[PDB]
Amino acid sequence: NSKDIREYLASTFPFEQQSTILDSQLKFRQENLAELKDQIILSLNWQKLLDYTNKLDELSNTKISPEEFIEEIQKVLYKVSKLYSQFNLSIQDFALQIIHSKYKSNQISQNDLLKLITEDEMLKILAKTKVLTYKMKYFDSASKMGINKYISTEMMDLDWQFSHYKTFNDALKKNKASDSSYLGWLTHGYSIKYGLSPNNERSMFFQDGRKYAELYAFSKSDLLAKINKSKGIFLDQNALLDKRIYAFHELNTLETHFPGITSSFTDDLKSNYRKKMESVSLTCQVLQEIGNIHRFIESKSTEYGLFSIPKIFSIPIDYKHGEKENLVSYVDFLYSTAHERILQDNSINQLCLDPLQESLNRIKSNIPV
Repeated sequence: NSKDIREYLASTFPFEQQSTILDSQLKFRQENLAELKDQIILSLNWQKLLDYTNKLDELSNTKISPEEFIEEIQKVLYKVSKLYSQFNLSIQDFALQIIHSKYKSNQISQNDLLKLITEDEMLKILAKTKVLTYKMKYFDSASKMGINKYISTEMMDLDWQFSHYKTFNDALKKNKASDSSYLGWLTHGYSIKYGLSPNNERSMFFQDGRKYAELYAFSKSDLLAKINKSKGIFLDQNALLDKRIYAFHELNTLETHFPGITSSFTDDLKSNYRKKMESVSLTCQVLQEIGNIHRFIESKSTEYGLFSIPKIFSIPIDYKHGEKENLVSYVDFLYSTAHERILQDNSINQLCLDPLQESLNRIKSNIPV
């Protein structure tokens, strides 16, 4: 029974701002912008960054015409050292969070949102900003916990800091699902480009305009040869982990955004391909949720990346009564759900049971500490 954990997650920050596998903001954002503005002023090229921050502050609290908001946000998004690039990326993510809140606060209609987000230049910004912001905020955390190989482009928008991306993707899907599929294709290509999915060989499906065209042409019907080669590597129990996981992420994106492209009825029946794909996908989802718990425990400065939690809204240092117990119920229910649902076999354990066991060993040793 999970009534106590379900209630705790529905009331406690940041678990309240996201969903969980167990189920199956304006003032917060205004303060983050102020902290970013504070840093820009201290750093003062840099002058333009301060104009953008002031512009984002002006757009978020002053109520204008849906039409006026569209042209102003577009100008910032289209105009936009390591510190400079990080701040520039932070501005881009804030501009997208502001479009999201305008849509949620009914300041812009479904049509005004789509006028913005169905543009090719906006879709590339949605794809690139999500990938880079996730990398900036969680890549070092994921690397220390040894879960970085399991970062999945398809799971990113399930995280509490990436909620605005899910709203954009659902709006695109409902309007014209092929735009959401093109966005998915763009996003994974950027995961490959910016070191989230490392492979020695160039992608057979992403980061090439001609490859989106081949995928589109086939979906409106040697591409089968490329898919079979990727399926072969994923199913190969003797292939290097890095190769198998890269093949898993490419196939996962292919299946999520071009449903049916990776299916082969007779072959899949023999290899147990669907169940294996489902198990690895479940492993990535659980590992992301474990990472979020780890960063939370370590907060009791932010553990959630650059301009994530302002000082005023920081996670309380001590546990509220029953919190330690709720967190262990959450950790235990995640691994009990994972272990009941995953396929346990020598041909797949390397990608599911093994990483799950190692993460469980890591979190449970650090639990009393």
